[PDB]
Amino acid sequence: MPQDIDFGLPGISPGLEATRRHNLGWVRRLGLVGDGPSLAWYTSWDMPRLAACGFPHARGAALDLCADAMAFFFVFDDQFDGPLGRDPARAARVCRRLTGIVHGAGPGPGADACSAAFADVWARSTDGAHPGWVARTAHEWEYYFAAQAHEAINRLRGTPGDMESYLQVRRGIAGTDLPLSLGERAAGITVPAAAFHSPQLRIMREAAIDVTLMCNDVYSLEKEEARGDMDNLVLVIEHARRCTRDEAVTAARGEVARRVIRFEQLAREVPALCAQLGLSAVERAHVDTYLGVMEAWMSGYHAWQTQTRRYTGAPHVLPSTGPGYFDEVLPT
Ligand SMILES: CC[N+](CC)(CC)Cc1ccccc1
Ligand SMILES: [Mg+2]
Ligand SMILES: [Mg+2]
Ligand SMILES: [Mg+2]
Repeated sequence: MPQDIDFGLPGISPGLEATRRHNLGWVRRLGLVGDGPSLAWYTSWDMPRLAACGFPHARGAALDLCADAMAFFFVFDDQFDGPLGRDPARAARVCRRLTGIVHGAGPGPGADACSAAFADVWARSTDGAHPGWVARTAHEWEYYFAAQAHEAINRLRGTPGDMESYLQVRRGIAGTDLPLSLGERAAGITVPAAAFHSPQLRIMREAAIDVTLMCNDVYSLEKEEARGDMDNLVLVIEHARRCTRDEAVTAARGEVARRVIRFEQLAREVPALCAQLGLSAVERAHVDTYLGVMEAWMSGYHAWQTQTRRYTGAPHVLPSTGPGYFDEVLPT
């Protein structure tokens, strides 16, 4: 059981309570969350604590954006736990609508709640951001939206992919590097490109994102398996290795542990790398904060998922015999 699994990872943002108030008003104003069942269900996820634990460097309005972005991810995600997630062409068309917002085509007044919420998050994200950050993060959003239809293809196939194909789909649908781009933005830093593209930081970024989605795969397996989801590390290992469920969970834990070890080995090289690049003291401080942002995403996501009611509650309040939401908020 998830309660008997810990992964071996290493504060919390002071704005948690203020962000809880803002975010509750925001999801209602945008129409992303309604009244009654959806609202109590949304509240039980505790999106503010995810923001405050996953992005502890964020303060004030920056933490508000983190929580609102998380709200969009989770509400949008669940819209595919139903007929949409078994209809790849329809999923691709819906996600093309969202992608158009990324690249400039504003949704306009009266658009659906998911389009309006995304447009608000994206506008707030890019306001005052460095153009290199905007370009990279725009392509990250594109991958996230485009990957959803491939998860639907895999559901229809009914077998897990091999490891390489699992990673290609799962890294996309998990939000790719978007949590780290968000944490960088919310911390108010800009990583110098020379450091960002070092082999060390590129490997570390990929490792941190893998760690969180794999930790999620383990804890979210119960609600996903009954829905015919196929892009879950435990199912991929079990199918590839012809092993028991316990053997597959053990191997999944090992995939997380080796990535944490790699991350921490490379982190020790970062001061020396900054010196070899001749970065300024301010730049080195921003790189140090970027390291903390990655570390806190890994440790803080796990801290959140052990206390949330999303994964223990989903099989009971939204059983697999019906859709995985109370209200359709995404027109298809
Ligand atoms: C990033 C939020 N997400 C993915 C889009 C919403 C369902 C859950 C998640 C969190 C952390 C790792 C992997 C997935
Ligand atoms: Mg998903
Ligand atoms: Mg999901
Ligand atoms: Mg999951």
